[PDB]
Amino acid sequence: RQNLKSTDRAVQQMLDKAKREGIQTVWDRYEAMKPQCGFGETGLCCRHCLQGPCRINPFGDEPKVGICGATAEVIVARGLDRSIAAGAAGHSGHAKHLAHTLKKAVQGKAASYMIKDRTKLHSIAKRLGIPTEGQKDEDIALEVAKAALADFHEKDTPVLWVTTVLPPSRVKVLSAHGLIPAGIDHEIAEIMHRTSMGCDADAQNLLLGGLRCSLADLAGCYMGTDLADILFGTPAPVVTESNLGVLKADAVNVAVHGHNPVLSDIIVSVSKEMENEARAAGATGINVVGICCTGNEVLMRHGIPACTHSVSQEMAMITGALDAMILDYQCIQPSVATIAECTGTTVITTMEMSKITGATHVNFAEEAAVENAKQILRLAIDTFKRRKGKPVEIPNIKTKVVAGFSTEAIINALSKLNANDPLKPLIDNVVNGNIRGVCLFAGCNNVKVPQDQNFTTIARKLLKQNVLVVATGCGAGALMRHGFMDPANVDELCGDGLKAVLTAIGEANGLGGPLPPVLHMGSCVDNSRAVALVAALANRLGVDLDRLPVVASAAEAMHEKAVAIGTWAVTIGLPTHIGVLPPITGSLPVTQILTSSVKDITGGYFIVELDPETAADKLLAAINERRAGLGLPW
Amino acid sequence: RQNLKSTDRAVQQMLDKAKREGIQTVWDRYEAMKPQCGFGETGLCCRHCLQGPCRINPFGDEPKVGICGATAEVIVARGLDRSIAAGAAGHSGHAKHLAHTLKKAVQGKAASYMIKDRTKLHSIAKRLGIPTEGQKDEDIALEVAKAALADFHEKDTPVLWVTTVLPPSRVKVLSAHGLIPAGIDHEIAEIMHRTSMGCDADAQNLLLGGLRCSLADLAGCYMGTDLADILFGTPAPVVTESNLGVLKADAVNVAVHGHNPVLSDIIVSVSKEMENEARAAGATGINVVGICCTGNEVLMRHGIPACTHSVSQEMAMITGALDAMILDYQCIQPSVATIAECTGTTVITTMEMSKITGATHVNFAEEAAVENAKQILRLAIDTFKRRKGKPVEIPNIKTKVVAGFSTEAIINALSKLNANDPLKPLIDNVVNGNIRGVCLFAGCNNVKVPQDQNFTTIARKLLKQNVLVVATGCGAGALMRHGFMDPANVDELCGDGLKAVLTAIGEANGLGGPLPPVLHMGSCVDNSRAVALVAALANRLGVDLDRLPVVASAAEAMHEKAVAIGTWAVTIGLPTHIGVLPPITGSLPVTQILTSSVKDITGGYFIVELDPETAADKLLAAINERRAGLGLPW
Ligand code: SF4
Ligand code: SF4
Ligand code: F3S
Ligand code: F3S
Ligand code: FES
Ligand code: FES
Ligand SMILES: [Fe+3]
Ligand SMILES: [Fe+3]
Ligand code: NI
Ligand code: NI
Repeated sequence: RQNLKSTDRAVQQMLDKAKREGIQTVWDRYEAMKPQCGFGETGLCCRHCLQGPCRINPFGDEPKVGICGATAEVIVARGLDRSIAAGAAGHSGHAKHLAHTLKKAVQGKAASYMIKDRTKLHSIAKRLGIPTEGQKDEDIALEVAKAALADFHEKDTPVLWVTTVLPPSRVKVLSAHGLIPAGIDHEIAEIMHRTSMGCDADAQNLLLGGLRCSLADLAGCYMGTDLADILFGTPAPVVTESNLGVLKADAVNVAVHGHNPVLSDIIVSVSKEMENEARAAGATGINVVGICCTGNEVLMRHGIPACTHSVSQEMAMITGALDAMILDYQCIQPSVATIAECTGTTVITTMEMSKITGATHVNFAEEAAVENAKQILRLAIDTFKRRKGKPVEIPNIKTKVVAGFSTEAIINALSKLNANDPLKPLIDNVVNGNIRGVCLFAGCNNVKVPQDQNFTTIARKLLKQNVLVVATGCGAGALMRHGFMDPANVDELCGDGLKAVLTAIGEANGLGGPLPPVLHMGSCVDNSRAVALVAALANRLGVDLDRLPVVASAAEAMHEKAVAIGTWAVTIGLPTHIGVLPPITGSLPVTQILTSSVKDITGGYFIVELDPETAADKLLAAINERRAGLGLPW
Repeated sequence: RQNLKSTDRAVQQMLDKAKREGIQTVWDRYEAMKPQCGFGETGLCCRHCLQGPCRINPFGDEPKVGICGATAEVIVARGLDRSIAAGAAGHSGHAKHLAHTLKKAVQGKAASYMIKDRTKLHSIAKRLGIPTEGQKDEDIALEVAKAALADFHEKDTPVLWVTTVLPPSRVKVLSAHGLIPAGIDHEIAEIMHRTSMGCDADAQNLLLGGLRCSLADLAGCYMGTDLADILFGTPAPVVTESNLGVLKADAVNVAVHGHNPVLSDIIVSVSKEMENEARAAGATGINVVGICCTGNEVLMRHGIPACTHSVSQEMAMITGALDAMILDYQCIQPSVATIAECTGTTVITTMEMSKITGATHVNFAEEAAVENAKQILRLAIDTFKRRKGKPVEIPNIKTKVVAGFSTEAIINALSKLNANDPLKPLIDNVVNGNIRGVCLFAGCNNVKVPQDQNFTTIARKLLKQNVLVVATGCGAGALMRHGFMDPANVDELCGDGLKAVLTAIGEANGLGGPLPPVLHMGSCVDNSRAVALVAALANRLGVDLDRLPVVASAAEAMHEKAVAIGTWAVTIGLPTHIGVLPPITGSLPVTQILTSSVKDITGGYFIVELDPETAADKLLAAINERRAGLGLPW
């Protein structure tokens, strides 16, 4: 019954192949884990010192308290805070990598990289207060890179990738509650300190710390998007395809997987240089395809087709046609290294801090990026030769995907309706009800949830109710693989008001047709683009973000990064749905803070709801409450 | 049977009182936790994403692997690395607090603080390369504080509080393995990143990262000692007392508990100013007593008597005579806040990131330290008045404690035997066998181990075999409470060779008697002082630390900080005993790295041994192996 595992037909087909070949998958490893520990599920477990492990029974008799005296409240809040810090750290590593790449590029130390988007460079400099008039671009960029690195530590200003990206009224609310981060890595360390044994032991205090660390995560996301746009170009609308059918038996199929475009962008360019070398090996060329966020990055900037996402990543290998999987860090199931020996795929790690036993490691240095890419791609070509004559099973399943909707691109599209007030047509249509509100789908797939089922079920209900839907990360991946990024599906999916707006925008952009049903805003760091759009709307309207009819949904969340993103969505003022249970239910006081009393602090709040049709109703209620608060019909 | 819980008679007496009063203790909460989870005990549990909790059976059938494919090796190494990062973070917060205090002091923003040890200031400046000739002390100190803060982040130098405190040959070995930290908070964040889902998944790679983060912990320890010595004075030999009998029914009894002398040092000075105000309230005065590291800090610098330590901290309250417990952060059982309502004690938190529900919070700002201290101490005086006429039960049990053996003080003591080559008399007596080697006892008490039993059992065996024993933290606390810091016990405890050396040193220092059986080197950050001594010996001999007959023992370890300290002891080259099981036994490959193959990387290694007489034999074998490698009899 493969539809219980994934709603993606291509994934189902590969699940059948894996089963008859005896190749264990993530779903099999989940089945082998059941029943999962109920202490961990509820958050009522602590291993923060060597007197543990400690646990607390959700109900009944002892144990009721940790050995040191830590209550359920404390234990739950500490575990949650550590997850937020871990998510922030992954974003810290990604953004910091980009900042070092930009610095090296403009210092002449990494000639494969350059300032591709000078307009974005200057507009970031202006946002930060860095002077541009009379300055060389390379010096402006050096100052931007230095400012990015400075936000990792304490200094005489707070984290500018928070305070310069949200409207002053939001910054004021956050400052009044002590929530503005002092430095990105500073906050990560402070979380790890305060949550260590015998430190912070007040749930509200712990959770305020977590909100602040989530803003350090936001800063890392925003910095990552900013720097990748400078280096690799700001996305604009592009047309491509998704799902396993984008693999080609007669090509060298190379997946880029992980997160940082410092790696994947060069793989894309260098692969085009090597087309004749691939052809000498009997291939048609090198077919680069994307998995997870780094796939999203190259999809957004270059139209590289997306192979698959998140929980189903192993299935690309099961086709037998995946010659190489080129990795950097984050969200890579380490099972890929063992599956590769069964499928023939060459799995290649590239980052010193992210190795997998059994995978080939090829260090990738920005200073030698082109040469390191050629070494990697020659391993892929060799692998293609080894499967000469071997049958492959690529499901002939793909969707059309229109993407590339950076905030700059959205504003440009709207400007065709109103050149000097581009946000006004969007606002006008919220007011007249053609657009009920906005929902951002974000985050991962999670083996506990049939793959994509929550994203598609919720998105369908919202689209029929005229909600403008935007998406990032593997939420965008779920939606694209089910046709939600194909404008041919607007009539089927969209309410009449939303269809009218998507059509009016599309026709004014010369498309002869509408924008797609869902706007793909990019990778998970590119949730920052949604922040830029929402902050721009708030500024245009003269209200704070917690008055806008905008919600978020991490409908199938998995990674610590998704916990961090959901927490900063709450902190900036949004009603934020999570469609899997975070480890909080073991403390009613913590649950009540996160789902209710945080409204009084930031105006946002979590909506924890595992049933997707119920979650859609709750999301619509949250949007409609925001509409009523603005005096609008709903 | 209270001797099964603690070997300290005073603690036993208070356990009996707590039992008849119905006051739950840490031992009761431990009993209620049994049997503890065997997945957590072995390290075979992961909660690093929302697909978890995952576990692996140590033996038998499925589950054998985490849902994402993470092996036992990976899961164990990731959990260990996060513990190291958490320990480093606690040390980051402590050192950073001191650096900000020093900066404020010399900028005129915190007049309660000053440069007390100008010699230490100048010798730190010289060690770091900061010019002193022709400079004002306040400017030198500003540069030292700036250098301390700079070591938290990446810059054009590595962490100087690693590279300037170990000999070049050690730094070279560590650099060859990529182990020198780039920045303290940078490494903490990198650990949290690499251990997040879908990142590093190679045990050896993960553990190398952990070794590097442990050096970030060492830098925080060393920075903490350096800055506290500048601000509050370098310790020199002092005589005081320990155990609950240091409480006085007729005084206002105030415990300082937690970690940072920025708080406790001012409590000590201000309490003396308030003696007439305490007397107006009917007390004899304010009797400041120490718990845990901040108690050690004021013991070492001012001879403030130590009340108790670590696992037995609640027992101070059970006397009924503890009027106030003044907290900052780390190692404070949060049970103290509920026990206070039973005992009448006023528990006061002071740090924004370390609150306890039910405790009174009085913010403590360096800028207002004296005034904030008076507010705190007036709460203590009010509490004393409330117990007028109430019987108290203070066990009449105390030991004499000689302490204050900073490395500077040890060198000075030795200089009375050899003025211009002070380390030579120590080396001479190692060579002639009067001193077999050196053992550092460090770390906590742990409820799993009858309190102090491992420290005292191991120390007795080593002292009889002529080992020079030094101690810090609650290891020093255990030893002092059992008489190991009283020179009157030298004849009973020490082998003839060690007694001869302690006597020769003591007589040359005018004592008419020996140094104490164990030298108290201070708080847990002051494990850095032992590093300074051992590095000085290595430099004097022209060999690396992994050739010296020096070992460490975290005999009853508890906190993540103790895991970090033990890991850096290994990383700098020492055989390092741990007397409780860290969560590693679920992976034989990880255990083998930590106990054996790390020898080939750093020359140090863990000795995991829960039986203390066996651990003593293993420690002596390690010392004697080092002696043999130097060509010495043993
Ligand atoms: S910190 Fe407290 S609750 Fe956590 S493992 Fe240690 S004793 Fe148990
Ligand atoms: S990171 Fe892997 S092993 Fe850990 S909880 Fe998630 S799926 Fe399980
Ligand atoms: S890249 Fe990773 S953070 Fe979630 S959105 Fe996709 S599994
Ligand atoms: S102060 Fe804490 S780190 Fe251990 S040595 Fe004492 S319980
Ligand atoms: S008792 Fe299962 S997660 Fe700890
Ligand atoms: S299963 Fe008990 S510590 Fe997780
Ligand atoms: Fe991602
Ligand atoms: Fe301590
Ligand atoms: Ni994501
Ligand atoms: Ni300690």
